[PDB]
Amino acid sequence: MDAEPKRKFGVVVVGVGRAGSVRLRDLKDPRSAAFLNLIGFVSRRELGSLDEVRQISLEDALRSQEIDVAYICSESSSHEDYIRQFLQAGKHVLVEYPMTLSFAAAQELWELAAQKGRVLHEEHVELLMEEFEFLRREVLGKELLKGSLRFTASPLEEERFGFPAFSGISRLTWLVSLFGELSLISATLEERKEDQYMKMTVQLETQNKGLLSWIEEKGPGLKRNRYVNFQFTSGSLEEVPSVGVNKNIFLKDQDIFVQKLLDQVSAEDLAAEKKRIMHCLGLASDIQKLCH
Repeated sequence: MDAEPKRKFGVVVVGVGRAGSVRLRDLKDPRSAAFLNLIGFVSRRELGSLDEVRQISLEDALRSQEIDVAYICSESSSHEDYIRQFLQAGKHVLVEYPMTLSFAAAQELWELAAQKGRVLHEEHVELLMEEFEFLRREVLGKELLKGSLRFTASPLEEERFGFPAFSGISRLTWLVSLFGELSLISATLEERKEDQYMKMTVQLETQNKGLLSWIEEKGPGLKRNRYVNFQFTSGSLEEVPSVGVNKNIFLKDQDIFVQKLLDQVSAEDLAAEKKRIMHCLGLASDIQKLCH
């Protein structure tokens, strides 16, 4: 520490699986290096030294005053605990969705963040996807009669990554962002343990009663895929441009987090995002209750 004003925010990355490794790689990007600098990283594995910084203990990350920001990239089941501890320690926090696997817990963290005067940011890169922007432009001025969004992928351990409504909350986020706040009508969950198969089907309604079906399907034989079928009073939409993953999509999310750090996001925008985030976590929580 030194009292001469500094140019950047010091960052600690907590958990270094695919997401944490991408955040570390992204910290090496030039323009992102104008505002941030990696201080250390925390991991359940013995990595020791990455990008020239030493691995540090959680205790050490929490106590260090050189660290202004924590990127929580651990398994989802630990997100809540890590966010709580870092906000308690006075760090701004960026966390990959879902921020928690509990609505009431998320409420507590938002309150803690406000009390500590820290930024709490839940990353949702799905809203930065090129095909999502396409969809947003296409549904504009149209009225949804009925639609479905299905995502198929491989099995996911619920103990570590959450119940499917939480682990797949990015698909629900798409629907809410595209069509507004949704009414939960019903939910069912089919599971065939012998086949490692799971299918969650959720019926939702837009405010004007357009029907939406959200399906999360997981099985060892499923190709990772998204299926969109939106029927409007004026035409239908079943194809979205075929786009590959964008290596810089997390940097786009980081740009938003940095604007929040610099106090460059309006109170209006901050409130609308939190309201959407909490609406989705509340739906996921209730969906889980309905699936029993």
